Amino acid sequence: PTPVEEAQQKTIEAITKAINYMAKRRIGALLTIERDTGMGDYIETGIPLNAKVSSELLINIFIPNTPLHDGAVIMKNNEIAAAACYLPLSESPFISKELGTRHRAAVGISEVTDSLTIIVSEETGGVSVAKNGDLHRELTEEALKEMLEAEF
Amino acid sequence: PTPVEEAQQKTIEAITKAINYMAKRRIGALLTIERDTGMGDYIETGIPLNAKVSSELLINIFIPNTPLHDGAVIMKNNEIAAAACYLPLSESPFISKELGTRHRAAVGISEVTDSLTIIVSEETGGVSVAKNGDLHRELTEEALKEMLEAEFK
Ligand SMILES: CC[C@H](N)c1ccccc1O
Ligand SMILES: [Mg+2]
Repeated sequence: PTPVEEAQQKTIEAITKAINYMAKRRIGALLTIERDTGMGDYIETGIPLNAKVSSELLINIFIPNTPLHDGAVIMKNNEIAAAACYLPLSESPFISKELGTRHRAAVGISEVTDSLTIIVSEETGGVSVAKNGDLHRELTEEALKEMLEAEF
Repeated sequence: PTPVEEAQQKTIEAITKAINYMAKRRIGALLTIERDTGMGDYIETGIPLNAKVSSELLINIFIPNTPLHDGAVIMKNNEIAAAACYLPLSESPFISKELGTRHRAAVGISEVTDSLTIIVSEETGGVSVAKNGDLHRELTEEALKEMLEAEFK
């Protein structure tokens, strides 16, 4: 494939490996992938990383009770742009009432951008995605990978 | 001050803040700063980051029982080049006998490069620096700062 396509595939492999690891351990996570709507305003609220993606770095960021774990990681293409970022909280009535701030933040950013946000619940380990104002819950590993591949 | 000087001071402050946090909690850490001797061969053994330095990222890297905490962070050109890197273990018979692998790795890289390596002991939280084959132990915060400033001058 082209180098761009191979890089995308490595980035998807890194994300899915990290999400699977965190889901199994009930490590809460909030990971927004910038698409065509620029997210600079939100990136600038966090700690700048501009780091190459790896499953290892993604996992290390979200370990509970650490400086970087609260708030969103925002990725730009094949880089982790920043961690511990603010995202706006959705007021949508279609967010399950038991869900906390990570899911509301994910839906919130999905209402004002075309980004794709992945959430791992610290309560259940369930994996969800927010896109275009909708939250899709309880994703299998296969469904998440397919969503990421389709998102390119 | 110049942009480069302000950048160097910001990086020193980020390092010292992270080392203080880890020393207080007795979190083992191993952080090598590349100088004139290139360390690409050791950087290539770790996980690539090429990340901006922050105290927060340094702390998150070394949290125990995590993917990135085992091995050395190597800094180059004011960035974190890679984490979980291999460094060669010193065979020097003159390292304190109570010290283990992190300290021997720091002394080892210091024997074959002009780099400066910071170690935090997981046993005591003591802070030490390896340079030129020697280990400087039980450093105060002021002593570590002076070494970092002397190195970057
Ligand atoms: C308890 C931390 C300790 N005072 C320390 C912290 C950072 C650097 C050196 C050093 O001796
Ligand atoms: Mg369902």
